[PDB]
Amino acid sequence: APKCIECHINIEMDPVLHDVFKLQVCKQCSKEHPEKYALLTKTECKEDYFLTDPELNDEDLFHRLEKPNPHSGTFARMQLFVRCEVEAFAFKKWGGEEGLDEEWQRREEGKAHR
Amino acid sequence: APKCIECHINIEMDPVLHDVFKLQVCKQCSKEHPEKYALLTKTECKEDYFLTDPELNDEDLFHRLEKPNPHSGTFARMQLFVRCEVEAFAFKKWGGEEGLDEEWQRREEGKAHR
DNA sequence: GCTCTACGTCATCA
DNA sequence: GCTCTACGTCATCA
Ligand SMILES: [Zn+2]
Ligand SMILES: [Zn+2]
Repeated sequence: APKCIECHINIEMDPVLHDVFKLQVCKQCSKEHPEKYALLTKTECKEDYFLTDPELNDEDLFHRLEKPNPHSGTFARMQLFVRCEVEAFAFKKWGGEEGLDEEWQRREEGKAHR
Repeated sequence: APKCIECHINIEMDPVLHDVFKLQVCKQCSKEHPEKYALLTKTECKEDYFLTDPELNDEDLFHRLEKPNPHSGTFARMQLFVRCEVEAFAFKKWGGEEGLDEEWQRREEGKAHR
């Protein structure tokens, strides 16, 4: 009777988190902890975490869910990533939340003087 | 008995020009007219004619000969292109020889000031 | 006189 | 709050 790792109560896991992201997390807990379980588009991963296309395109590094592009079925598929994996990678790359914020400040300056 | 299109005499065609570039040209005529038949590396194509990697990577646009990279067999293969095909594409792209030199003149400032 | 592309950005088009 | 890549550069690393 395997239980959700957040609540330890539910036995029915969120189908995407479980099947695509290998996380034994129920839907309710996923909505309760978006800090860990929210899905981010490829574009949002680049904005929020400063990850690059080669990193996000690496099939071996992140699990990901693809959907039809909401703008047209003929455009490139939308790619969804789970915040806990992307963040963990980004913390490693930039040095914790501190390093990430520092990079953000640096980026903000290049924005100001341009 | 088919003849070289430059001399109208030789029947033995240069093996590369014939087999890879589909040009019925003898080796001797090829050295007598480098303006048309000299082989240019991918890097030289970019320097000389300002073609881009997507143009030069298009399997459908240019014939090409590949060789082992002379720096190391483990590096990416050297790619050779025949001057008459690359020049002809470039004259379309930039508008003849004189559009090409205009672009040459233009770029000479971008690195002169920089 | 060798080739690939990320770099740090972004528009555009898809 | 969509994605891919050309931008023209070029330095590295292959
Ligand atoms: Zn739960
Ligand atoms: Zn000849």
